[PDB]
Amino acid sequence: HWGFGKHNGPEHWHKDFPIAKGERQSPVDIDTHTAKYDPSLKPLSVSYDQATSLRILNNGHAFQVEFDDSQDKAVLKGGPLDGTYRLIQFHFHWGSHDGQGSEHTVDKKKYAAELHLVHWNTKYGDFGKAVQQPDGLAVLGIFLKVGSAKPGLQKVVDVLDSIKTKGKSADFTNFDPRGLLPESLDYWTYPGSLTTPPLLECVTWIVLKEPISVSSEQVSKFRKLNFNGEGEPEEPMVDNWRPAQPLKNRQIKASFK
Ligand SMILES: [Cl-]
Ligand SMILES: [Zn+2]
Repeated sequence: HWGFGKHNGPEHWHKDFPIAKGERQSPVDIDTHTAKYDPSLKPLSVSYDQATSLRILNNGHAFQVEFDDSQDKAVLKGGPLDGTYRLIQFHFHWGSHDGQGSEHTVDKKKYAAELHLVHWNTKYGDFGKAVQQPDGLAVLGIFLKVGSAKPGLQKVVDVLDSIKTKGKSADFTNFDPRGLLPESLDYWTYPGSLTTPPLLECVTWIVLKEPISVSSEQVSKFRKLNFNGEGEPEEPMVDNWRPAQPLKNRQIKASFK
């Protein structure tokens, strides 16, 4: 029942998901002057060489690329994390125009879109068990801003026409998510939550300081997706981002100065 409409959007989610008003909700605004640089925080370790993509799906609020998470070398570790996290999927959030769309903000600045690479902690055996624990998931977030085209994104954007409506899926093998990473792995990190229902507080967030550049045409293809199923009345898929939530009693740390 939840969505991004006026009557079922993020302001309403707390009615079915009371955790929406909890102590560790995401996304948040990152205040770059108050983020505390921790020089002990280690480098991220992103090993995607063996990442095995499967399919891409329009799920009615976004599109999602799924991975074979039995590949045990397809791993996020290091940085702020204990143990190993397996890549399961990635997806984006975007706006009705270039001037908004990201979920995290930086000094209140909104980016055109935000990529989320979602990984689960192998110590919990599978994703469903993981989301019930405070250290169950690690999500790597990457801002997109408009400029030069990102070559590694092109296979994703070109396939969207074939999954315009809810439920539509397409084989999506041999996609390398390394083509979506910026040069720098400098990041901010904090404990938070899923940003769609069920909004479980099970995520170590790792948000990269450096945005990737994508072309105007590239992000505009995102907005040609539709929330609706085929036959139903066209509802373009835009503004599928949850806004900043109260920081409450948490500290955002930075891996850099
Ligand atoms: Cl394009
Ligand atoms: Zn997300």
